[PDB]
Parts: sequence; C-alpha cells; structure tokens
Amino acid sequence: EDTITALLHNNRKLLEKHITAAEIDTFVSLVRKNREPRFLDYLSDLCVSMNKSIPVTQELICKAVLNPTNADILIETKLVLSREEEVWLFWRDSNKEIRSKSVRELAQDAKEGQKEDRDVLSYYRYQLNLFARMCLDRQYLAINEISGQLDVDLILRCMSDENLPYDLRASFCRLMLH
Repeated sequence: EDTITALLHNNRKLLEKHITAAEIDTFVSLVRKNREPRFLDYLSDLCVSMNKSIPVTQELICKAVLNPTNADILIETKLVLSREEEVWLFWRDSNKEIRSKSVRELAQDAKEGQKEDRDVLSYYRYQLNLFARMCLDRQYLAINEISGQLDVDLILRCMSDENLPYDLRASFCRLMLH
C-alpha cells in the first residue's frame, strides 16, 4: 500500500499516460467488492488530488463508478418523508437487499457498541469525500448526476444540526463546496 501510495504522488504524465481504464476498473470493481474503505480513499486519491483538478482521469473514473451497471457500491439517500426527522440512507452489507431501518440511530451508534453499525457511517464519510473529490472544478457530465441527488434542501436538512457527526459533518460541507 505504501509503495503504491508513493508512486501515486502528483506526477502528471504518469496519471495521463501509464494509467488506463482497465486497471482502475479492476480497482473500482474487484478490490472494492468486499470491505475496507481505505481502498476507496486510495481510489479518490488517484482521482484528482495532485494539487487541483487533473481533468483527464476524473472523467474516466466517474464513468467507472457512477454508471448504474456499477451500482450497489455507493450509498444513496431518498427522503421517504416517513415519521420533522425524515431522512434515510440505504446500504447493503455483502449479502442481501436494502435494509437500513434508521439513520438517527447511527448517532446513537456513534459512541460505542457495534462494529457493523460503526463501519457504515465511516464508509459513508469516505464515499462523500470521493464525491467531493470527484470533479470539483469543471467535469460536467458527472456533476449532472450528483445534481439531482443532494440537490438543494436535502444537503441543508442533513447539515442543520445533529447529535454526533464530526467528520461526516465536514463531508457534507465539502460536497457543498464543489
């Protein structure tokens, strides 16, 4: 991990020459199917962050992730207006269908008690960070897909006040800022 981190420094011509869609697609699919959102962090590091907005690779990675054929990796929100205090984010865990059952209980799970209920918000924070670091300046064909989601009121209602998010709380602002 450390050697491939040091190879993946600023390095413009390496990003636009020796990196193709196939190897990152295997990195997007095969490594990412199981667990461990540190690989999601390294995928986000490969995407843009040299200093500001490598444009050639950010429009290759987005079509590797944001297509509906590559769904069930990211976590989406719906605002099903159930029963003030209506918001839900939906995640699957390696075997079966949507089940979420809450998001306010994750604030109760933010202190201690579970591991499968504590990995979910960390994975959500990291994929929020990847969405913020996806285009962030000029790439338009994949900023339109993330325009409908978290559009106007959903990003503000999740970032009004809550018991105990700190890093995800900053992740909402970071996705706001771009």
